[PDB]
Amino acid sequence: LVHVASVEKGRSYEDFQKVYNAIALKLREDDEYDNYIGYGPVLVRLAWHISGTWDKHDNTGGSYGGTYRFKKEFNDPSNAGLQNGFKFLEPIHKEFPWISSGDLFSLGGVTAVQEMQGPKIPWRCGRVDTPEDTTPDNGRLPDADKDAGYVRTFFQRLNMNDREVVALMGAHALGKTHLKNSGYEGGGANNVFTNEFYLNLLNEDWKLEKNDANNEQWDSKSGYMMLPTDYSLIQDPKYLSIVKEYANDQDKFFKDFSKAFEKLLENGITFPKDAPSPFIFKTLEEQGL
Ligand code: HEM
Ligand SMILES: NC(=O)CCn1cnc2ccccc21
Repeated sequence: LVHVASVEKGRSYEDFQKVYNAIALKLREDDEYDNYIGYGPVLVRLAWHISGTWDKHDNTGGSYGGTYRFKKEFNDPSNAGLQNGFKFLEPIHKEFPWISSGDLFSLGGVTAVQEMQGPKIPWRCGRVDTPEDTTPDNGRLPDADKDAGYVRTFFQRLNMNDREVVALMGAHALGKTHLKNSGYEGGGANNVFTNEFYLNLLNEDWKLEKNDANNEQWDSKSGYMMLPTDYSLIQDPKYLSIVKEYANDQDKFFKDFSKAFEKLLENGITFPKDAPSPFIFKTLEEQGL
């Protein structure tokens, strides 16, 4: 099972920079969403959930096929709330119908990270929409009520190592949980990409509590929260060292996140030797827009 990247016919960097820009301008415009967080965080989560269905063993799932557009995956209980991201992207897809679904979903995540002042994420085009029967079954995305050993094992299926796992989890600086989506009660929320996930883990005074959906989560007096899988990163000694590294080196976190996130978004894709190089999109700010 091979998924070969195929450039949308006649398209080049500039074409995709126009899609980036349309996302980025809508992100700026539609600022009321989720008590003024805006859509950045949910777009990052979308890009991650369309990619995170991948299985290295048989190359099923992953971003390539754009299968989140199909009912089985759109209605996965793990994907509750991501409909908001899909709806945000709908006008963009209508404006630029030449782009594939998987390309759009993943570029939405890239755009959101960069526009939220995160690292540059190189991004490759050529994902090709696949039929409805290629949609992966529900249940391939991770549980939050688990420990470090569960997280480590789970991410082996995505070919991620300890450093890659700890780096990716830093996206949990963004946004918040919503009881109605996931059974977790959200805490202080932000829409700027920083290493604050690691700083909060190490510096806050955490208390284990049971929320109104009966689930355990870690809460701080300052109003922040951590999932049990987040907190696991300071329970396990291997994860803890990495957490400390990123809490103490913003640039290293940025560089490692960028690599991991691009890898996550490209898992399962075979890029021809003469495929275009990855694109690095300019932010609205870099363009003076
Ligand atoms: C063990 C792995 C992970 C678990 C169990 C997990 C679990 C969760 C849960 C339960 C939520 C709350 C959803 C809601 O209530 O709306 C959430 C939100 C979020 N997740 Fe994760 N996640 C994990 C990994 C990741 C990764 C790898 C990324 C991306 C790199 C990511 C990005 C986000 C974002 C940005 C949000 C905020 C969404 C919003 O504000 O709407 N997560 N996650
Ligand atoms: N320290 C925080 O409250 C950052 C927000 N946060 C912590 N864990 C999270 C998991 C998902 C979304 C946001 C999360």
